[PDB]
Amino acid sequence: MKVMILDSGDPNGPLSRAVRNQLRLNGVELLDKETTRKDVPSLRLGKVSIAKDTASVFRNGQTAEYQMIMTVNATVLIPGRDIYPISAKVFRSFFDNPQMALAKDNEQDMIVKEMYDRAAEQLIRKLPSIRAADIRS
Repeated sequence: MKVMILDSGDPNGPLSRAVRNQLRLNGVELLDKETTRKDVPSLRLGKVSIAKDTASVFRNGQTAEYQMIMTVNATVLIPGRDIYPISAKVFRSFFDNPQMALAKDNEQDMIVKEMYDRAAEQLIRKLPSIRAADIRS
């Protein structure tokens, strides 16, 4: 069985929740707290940034779609090896006015949520096993 430590500043934060969930889905066990930390790798969640901008506009110059970009920086600490930085970047667009959208879309609430899932998915995918040492970038 795989294990690791999650260092979350806010365990209630959407990113943490997202990563935790992701980890469980990929069968990585979280350890409660710190002991044998010289044994298990830990994932530490760093900077997250979310940007929003007009992705497209109508003939009238007004905004049609928005583009959101979510950036997540983390580090993996494998005992005995160096801090291993990783990151995820998620792009997402949506129509400001749903009536202008051909397809049904979720709330902007869920849209941001979904980005957290995708970012966490990404971060999980980049996690080395016990068996490696990788170089940046």
